[PDB]
Amino acid sequence: GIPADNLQSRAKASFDTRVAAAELALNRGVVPSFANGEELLYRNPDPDNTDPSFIASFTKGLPHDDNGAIIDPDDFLAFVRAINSGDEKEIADLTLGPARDPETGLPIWRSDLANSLELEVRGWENSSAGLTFDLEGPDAQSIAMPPAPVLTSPELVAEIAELYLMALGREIEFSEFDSPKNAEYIQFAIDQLNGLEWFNTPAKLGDPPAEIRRRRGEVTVGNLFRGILPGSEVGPYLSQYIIVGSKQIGSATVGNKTLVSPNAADEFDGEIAYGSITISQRVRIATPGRDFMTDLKVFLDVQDAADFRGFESYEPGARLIRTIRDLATWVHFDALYEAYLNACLILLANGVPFDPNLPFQQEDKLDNQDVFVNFGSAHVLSLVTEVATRALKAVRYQKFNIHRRLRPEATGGLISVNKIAAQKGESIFPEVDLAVEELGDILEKAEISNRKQNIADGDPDPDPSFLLPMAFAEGSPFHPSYGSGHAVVAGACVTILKAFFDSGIEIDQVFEVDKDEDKLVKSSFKGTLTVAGELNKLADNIAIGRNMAGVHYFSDQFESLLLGEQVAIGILEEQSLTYGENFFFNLPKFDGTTIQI
Amino acid sequence: GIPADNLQSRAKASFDTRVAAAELALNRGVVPSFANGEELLYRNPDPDNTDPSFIASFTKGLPHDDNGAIIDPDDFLAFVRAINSGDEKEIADLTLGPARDPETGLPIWRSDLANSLELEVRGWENSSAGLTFDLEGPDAQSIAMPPAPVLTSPELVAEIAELYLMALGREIEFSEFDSPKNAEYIQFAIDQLNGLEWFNTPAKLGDPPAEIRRRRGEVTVGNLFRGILPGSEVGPYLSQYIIVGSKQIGSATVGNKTLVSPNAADEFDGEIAYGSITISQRVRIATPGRDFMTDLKVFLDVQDAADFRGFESYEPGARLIRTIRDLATWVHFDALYEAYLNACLILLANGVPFDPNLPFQQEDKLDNQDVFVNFGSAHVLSLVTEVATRALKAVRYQKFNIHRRLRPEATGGLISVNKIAAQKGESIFPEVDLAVEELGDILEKAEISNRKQNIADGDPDPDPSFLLPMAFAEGSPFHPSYGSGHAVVAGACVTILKAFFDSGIEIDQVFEVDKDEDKLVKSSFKGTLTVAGELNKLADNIAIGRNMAGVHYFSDQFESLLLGEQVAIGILEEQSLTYGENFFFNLPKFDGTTIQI
Amino acid sequence: GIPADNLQSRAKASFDTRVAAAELALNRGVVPSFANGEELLYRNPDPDNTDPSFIASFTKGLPHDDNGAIIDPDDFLAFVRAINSGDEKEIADLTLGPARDPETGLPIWRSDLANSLELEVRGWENSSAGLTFDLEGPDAQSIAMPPAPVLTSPELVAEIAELYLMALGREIEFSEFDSPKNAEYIQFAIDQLNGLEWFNTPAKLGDPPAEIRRRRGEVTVGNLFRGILPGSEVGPYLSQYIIVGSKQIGSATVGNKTLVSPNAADEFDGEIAYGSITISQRVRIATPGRDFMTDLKVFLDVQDAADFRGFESYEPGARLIRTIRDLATWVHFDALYEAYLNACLILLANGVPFDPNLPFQQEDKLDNQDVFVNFGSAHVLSLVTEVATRALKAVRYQKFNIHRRLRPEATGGLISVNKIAAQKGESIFPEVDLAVEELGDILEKAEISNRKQNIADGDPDPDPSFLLPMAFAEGSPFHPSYGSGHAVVAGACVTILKAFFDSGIEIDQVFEVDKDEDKLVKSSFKGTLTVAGELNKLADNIAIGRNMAGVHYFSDQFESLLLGEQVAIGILEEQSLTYGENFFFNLPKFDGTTIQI
Amino acid sequence: GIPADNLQSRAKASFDTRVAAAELALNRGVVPSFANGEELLYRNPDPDNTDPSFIASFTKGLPHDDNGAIIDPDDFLAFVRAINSGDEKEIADLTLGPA
Amino acid sequence: NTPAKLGDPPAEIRRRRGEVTVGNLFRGILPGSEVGPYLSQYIIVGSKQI
Ligand code: VO4
Ligand code: VO4
Ligand code: VO4
Ligand SMILES: [Br-]
Ligand SMILES: [Br-]
Ligand SMILES: [Br-]
Ligand SMILES: [Br-]
Ligand SMILES: [Br-]
Ligand SMILES: [Br-]
Ligand SMILES: [Br-]
Ligand SMILES: [Br-]
Ligand SMILES: [Br-]
Ligand SMILES: [Br-]
Ligand SMILES: [Ca+2]
Ligand SMILES: [Ca+2]
Ligand SMILES: [Ca+2]
Ligand code: NA
Ligand code: NA
Ligand code: NA
Ligand code: NA
Ligand code: NA
Ligand code: NA
Ligand code: NA
Ligand code: NA
Ligand code: NA
Ligand code: NA
Ligand code: NA
Ligand code: NA
Ligand code: NA
Repeated sequence: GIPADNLQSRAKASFDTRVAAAELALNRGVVPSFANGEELLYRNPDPDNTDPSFIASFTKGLPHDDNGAIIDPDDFLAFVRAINSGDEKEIADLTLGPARDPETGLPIWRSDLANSLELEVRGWENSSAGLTFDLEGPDAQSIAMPPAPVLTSPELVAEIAELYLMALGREIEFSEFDSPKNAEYIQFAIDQLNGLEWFNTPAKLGDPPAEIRRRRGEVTVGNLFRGILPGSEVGPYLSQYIIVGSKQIGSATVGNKTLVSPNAADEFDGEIAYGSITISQRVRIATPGRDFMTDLKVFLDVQDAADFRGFESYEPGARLIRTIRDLATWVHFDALYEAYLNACLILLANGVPFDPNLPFQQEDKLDNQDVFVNFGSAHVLSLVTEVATRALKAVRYQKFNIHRRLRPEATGGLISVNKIAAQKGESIFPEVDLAVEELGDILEKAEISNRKQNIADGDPDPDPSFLLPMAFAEGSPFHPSYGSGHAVVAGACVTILKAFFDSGIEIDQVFEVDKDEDKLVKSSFKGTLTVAGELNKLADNIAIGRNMAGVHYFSDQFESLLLGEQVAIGILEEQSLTYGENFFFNLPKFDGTTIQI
Repeated sequence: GIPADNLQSRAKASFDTRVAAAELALNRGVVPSFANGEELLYRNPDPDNTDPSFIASFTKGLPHDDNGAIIDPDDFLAFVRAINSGDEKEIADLTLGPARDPETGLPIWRSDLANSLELEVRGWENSSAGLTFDLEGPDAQSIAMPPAPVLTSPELVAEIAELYLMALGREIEFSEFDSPKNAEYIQFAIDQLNGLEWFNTPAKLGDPPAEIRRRRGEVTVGNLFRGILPGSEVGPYLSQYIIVGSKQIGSATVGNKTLVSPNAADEFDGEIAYGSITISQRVRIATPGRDFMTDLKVFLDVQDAADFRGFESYEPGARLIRTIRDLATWVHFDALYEAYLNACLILLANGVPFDPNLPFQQEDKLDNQDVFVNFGSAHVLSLVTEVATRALKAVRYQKFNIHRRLRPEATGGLISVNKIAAQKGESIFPEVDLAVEELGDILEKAEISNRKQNIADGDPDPDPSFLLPMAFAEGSPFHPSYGSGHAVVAGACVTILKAFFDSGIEIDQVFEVDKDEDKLVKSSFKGTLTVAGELNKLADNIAIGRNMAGVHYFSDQFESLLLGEQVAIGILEEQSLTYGENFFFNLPKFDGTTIQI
Repeated sequence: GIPADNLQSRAKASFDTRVAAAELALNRGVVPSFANGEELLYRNPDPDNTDPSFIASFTKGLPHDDNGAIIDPDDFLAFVRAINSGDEKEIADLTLGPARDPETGLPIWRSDLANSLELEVRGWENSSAGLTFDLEGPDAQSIAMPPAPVLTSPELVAEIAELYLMALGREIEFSEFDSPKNAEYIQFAIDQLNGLEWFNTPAKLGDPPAEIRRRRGEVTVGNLFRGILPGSEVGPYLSQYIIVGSKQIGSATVGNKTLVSPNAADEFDGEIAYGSITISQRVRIATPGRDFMTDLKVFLDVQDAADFRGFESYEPGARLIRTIRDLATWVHFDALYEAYLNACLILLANGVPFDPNLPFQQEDKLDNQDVFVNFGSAHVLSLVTEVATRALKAVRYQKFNIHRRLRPEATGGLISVNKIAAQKGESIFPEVDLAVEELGDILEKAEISNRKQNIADGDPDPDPSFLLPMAFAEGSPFHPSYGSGHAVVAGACVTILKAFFDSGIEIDQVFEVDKDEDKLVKSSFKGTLTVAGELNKLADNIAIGRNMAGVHYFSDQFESLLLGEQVAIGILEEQSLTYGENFFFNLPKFDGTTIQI
Repeated sequence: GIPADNLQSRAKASFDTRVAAAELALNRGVVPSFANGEELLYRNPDPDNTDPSFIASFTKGLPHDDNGAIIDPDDFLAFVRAINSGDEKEIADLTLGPA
Repeated sequence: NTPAKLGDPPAEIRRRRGEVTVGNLFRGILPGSEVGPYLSQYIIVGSKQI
């Protein structure tokens, strides 16, 4: 008899498809996640106390002493227990915030500002979302981020130096990075970083492969404050997709005729055609020169859960992203998939082709088939957005269940307290001795910046402060540093977009924000940019925007991007079981190689 | 790796296909069947006897008293037990027939006629066929008919009135329903039925949905004695397929040439070309005006299993169906699939196209493929016949295991005994008081009809009798009333034919039986009939033929048609797993909607 | 504890029953089918062409050269590919018919007749039905027919000789086989066949068992043109069931009284009581002496798909089968199950008992149970018809997927072309040299017959032609020779009927068609015929009728009968799982042994 | 012993969760979809043509006559076949647009 | 201008509309569509700003 397959009911076929996808996911296997060892390494400095200090762990929300170290190790250990169980009652039992006034029930803050505002506490944002399963893609716990840099490492010294330089450079305009008027500061930044071992010495044989992949070399104006995804290094700092508008309704080719939108100019003034309405690329303008958490009392209140959310001031209006601070503002409030949805909408409006390896992408006279639900606009619009929550579950596992890395503000706190004590001949947080020594010149500038801010804030004679100035009043979100929500979602979303579109398409016109006016101008860039390159750049823009705000380190971002790529790939692989057509997505990965899914 | 399926051996693929079909059938779920409550409602009228009477249940074959009520309730309860077990020995233990003569062993009958014939008993026909499984289609027990009308209901009153009117109208010619010569009787029938609540009052919100679907309105000459399937109501009473012949061998189109059969006229004289031989549409002629079971003793003997089968007389010859009695004769002896096989053969000979959604139905120059074994004549010829036994198992379950509804003759027996007693001021079977009151005028006519028959049968001065005259000497088959074998098979078979053919095809010429001669004449009908419509009409013709014989009620037939439709649909659904081709059947269902299988 | 079984839900019991039946079918195992090796044996005779010629394979529809060999081997190889895949688009891509006129799109035929008719092509009838699964019975591919006779074999020589003799004997009346007026021709036929090795020499030890079973011996008037099923050899040529009518409505035994139908005579004039209507055994009369495809151009057009269906002429009226040609006509247009349904109806009307090993077959006073749905008339009427499609799937596999044997007309084509060429000293189709030499006398007669037909057809000076005259204008159906649709269905259907009835019942009166008038007469046969014997004879009648038309060989028929028997047996075996009763069918098989199922 | 549940690996728990969701969806059962009957109801108005007209069916893209009725019913029937198979080559074989 | 009747398809009964008014002209029948202005707030209003 002739070998054959058999049919079954549709319902059973659907069930079997779902089981086959689950089986595929299971058959990938799992890898462990390894932390860097700091959590139980660092011990209480008191000679009659053997307890861990937890100074390099995220402890935002647990009560801290005047040095910024948690008061009671049990507070953190219970937090860890609650992280791994996810039980809501157990979460509700944790210690959050400082001691409360028995008469009013309100937290008693250190700072006059916090007490005058009568601030309440804010809580951890989904501390157990790393336990949540998902109907599609790799399970949150099945993949790993590598150990975070330790406080004593050249990598961390380089990272924190860079964050201070970004903070002090917040009023610099992207289009003026190489302007003579900025040369003193820009060259200072370049020279400072080039003076650090991470940047001026290569990795050595036997170093962790993850370190080798992410380690940076000579700093230049051309790479200053940039990411390392392929494409980020070519042409202007900001991705085309975060400044340009799109082709507008009324511009179209109809047979042999070209119609021109009466609104065509809007493309070149940052208006994205969003269906039949518009998205403006112009960002709200946070008060220039105003930073936060530059006073130790306010800083400690924030570390103790003081809810400063909503405290920023703004100038009227909006403008195409101009300064480093503007990029920080952008990423303060974006929906996490916002940049990539917006890029997708520009690509669609501009008529950038889908992946030619999808079905039905030929002229309809040849294939008798146009695309929409599958392999078309509606498909990619759902797919780019749906991956975000799956990527976030995975990064939550890394953030809370694995690494619990302290946020940059916390590192800056240790540095400040250390430096102040050393000036009096005392050693506090020797763990950051190297950063304090290496960042001397930068910290001198930060001190001056902080005094100015402290005086502006109404303290006529402020204590010296070397804190990392925050772009946001509340500093970081209420979750650990490593990895990043923004960067994991960036990784997943741009992965989908490169997969779905013909990512090799070359962009015709390249723009930048004008040096003098709030408008786009032709870039002086002479090469060719591609969709793939500018999507990678967009991911790096959003990710580094968090660093420029003071809330993530370089390694948080890069490693998160890689994690999000894995999530999106796995979703595509499992979904491929569901289609009858013969096709694949061509995906250029972050590592420079291509996978067909 | 690229997702894939794998091959297996032919044998395993066949096995898996069969399992998948069984799985599909299992996954349909099952529904319960609900009886109307009469079985244990009606009690023995004797004040010292609390037993059920079972007067509204089928008890044909169990010994009855002089009123037609069973003598011993244990007889019926044992019958029920035997129905549910199917054990042959247990069946053989039941009580069947009246007491026997110890000298001859023969049953002792009430009637001189039965004793003179020395009749023996007949037994129940497959009382446990409702337990039989099947290799294809829905299991007999998986589907349901709704509760039957109760004796006290307006519906039952209407039903039994209609049956008496059919009995008294047996010598009326279909083609003369609206002839002035028949106006007195026809108007009597119309007026009587229009005087009944079922017909003259609509269903009300909250009535059972099944009642709402089958309830009839104003009776007219145009709908008198018709069914309600879509198509039955348009044009002449009898389906084309039970009177017309077909195209004959020798009539064909060969390229550009038309050849004409030397036997072409046979088409218009009721000859179906049956391969290279013929089927004659002409029915045998039962003696006009001769009815049966109009004497209470003969009636009770039949109730007590007296085997009167074969006792009818006939005139010589045969004729195209002319009278109501002729349709009764037709359905006395037909193979249950006979009408539909015959219709199928007419459709095939006349070249009516198969469903255009089947494969290979195009001219062969386009598809290189003609049809026969699959999607062609041999296919439909097996499929239309094979569904009959599967449908019959299902209706057996309803008949014997669920509802056990008394046959119309039994209802007429209660009515007659009641009315005779009431004339003497006594109350017997008050359960049918409403029917007796409502049917007064009809019963007056039946009394006169019965006296004439009783005299003809050799009783010079017969007792008054109000029994429902039977077309058949033995009355009903030896099984309960609800549902009907004929009607369930009708439902299943016409379902197959509408599915398999292009049922939307419009019929070119419409015929009727001539008013004066045994011949076809062109119908005066002005509209358009369709294949689907005339197949539905055929099903209603066969089903109502049983009612005209006196053996089923309207509700038995309609509900059975629906049950048979479900059986045929399920068979098609399970069979669809077996083909490699890309196709479906388009099936217009009885409810006016279409399913693609 | 006492060992026990348990109940489950009805629905699960139904499912398990179906799975158990599938398991039973799977556990039978499978056997391979072996072809005779001709397909790649015979090669193109051109010395510069090594390709197979495919001359012994069915290639009807593929374009042929002037000798009747296909023009392009790729045409046949693609046909084979399409056979095994069943893909409708692939089927639509095949080459069918000769080159077409670019102006009209019509095929360009060789013959004036075909061009004058403007014939189109006809396509293959379900070339992939051998891939179709079934819900019941053995899978189409699980069983086998043995290799067909090869062109060079004594068996094939005997087979083709017999077919020519039947063609030349088409006007001989069955009742006059032994009449002195027919003696010259009849003795010629007997002597010719007795001169052939197949008939005059026994099989030898080591010959294939299938050959030994089907090999025939001495030809006599008593076995001339008969089949070899047990029963075919006893009494008159034609089965009682293809000439007699049945008992008629109105003839019945009612208690101690015998009633006689006023239509009783119809039984003895070929009227089958078909419910309350009738089937006439009288067949349409194809023009005596008119054969087809006797001209090489017309023959080649038919081989190239010219659709001559419907081209025959007939005399007015109908008659009980009289001549060999009448049996050919019978089987031209019968529904494949028609003969056996008709026999079943005769058996039922005549009151022939069902198998006594079925339940409930006793008088009802003993068993309290009559039969209808199961073990009765409705049961057998569905079962005999349902087996036909299952048997046809199996024979399609053998026809198309396995053996692809050329039809007899094609063999006659090779013989004619060979003989014509040899007369000019050339060798064409040496493969049929033996047939040409052995059939010399027969071919001389065929030549004369063909010239007469060619002149009648309007060719005043026809080329010599030794083609096998066809009874049908289109010759064979559009599918290979081995096996036969008619014969496989015959095998399956008579198997069911012998199983279901008491096949040992002896028939009381034996009839034949009168020598002078169109009526039945008492046979002079002195022995006893049985139901089983006359059912076997009926199967052989239908099968050999195809051979008498010129469309099958002896071995096609016999082997098909055996295949159909296997299908029906397997259906009965699987269905036996579905009943609760204690019974079996007693089945006398074709090999003379009995199986109880 | 006290009745208990057991743990398994995270990976197996994820797999089992996904299967349980598929099982839930399967256990909902399915229902058929019924069309209104127009597709084969309406016939070609020409007295020598018994074909369906398909006038109440979506036929946008198939060639239409001057009245807006499709020219060739086979165009629509092939479209239906392609709809139910999804085969790209089969789709590419359909008739789209006028001559 | 005529209501559905007993025995009509349930789907018809659910979606069948009655008397047309300026207040329901060209509106849908989802609960809430019938109250207040034609257009949903969410297709004309802006939101609270940063
Ligand atoms: O949303 V973030 O993890 O980039 O703080
Ligand atoms: O064959 V019936 O159940 O219509 O009495
Ligand atoms: O229907 V046949 O295979 O006897 O040509
Ligand atoms: Br399903
Ligand atoms: Br987040
Ligand atoms: Br990968
Ligand atoms: Br196999
Ligand atoms: Br029945
Ligand atoms: Br349905
Ligand atoms: Br159940
Ligand atoms: Br066949
Ligand atoms: Br066997
Ligand atoms: Br695990
Ligand atoms: Ca396209
Ligand atoms: Ca065709
Ligand atoms: Ca019996
Ligand atoms: Na210590
Ligand atoms: Na301001
Ligand atoms: Na791509
Ligand atoms: Na500027
Ligand atoms: Na009582
Ligand atoms: Na056909
Ligand atoms: Na249909
Ligand atoms: Na008349
Ligand atoms: Na050669
Ligand atoms: Na003639
Ligand atoms: Na038998
Ligand atoms: Na004669
Ligand atoms: Na028409």
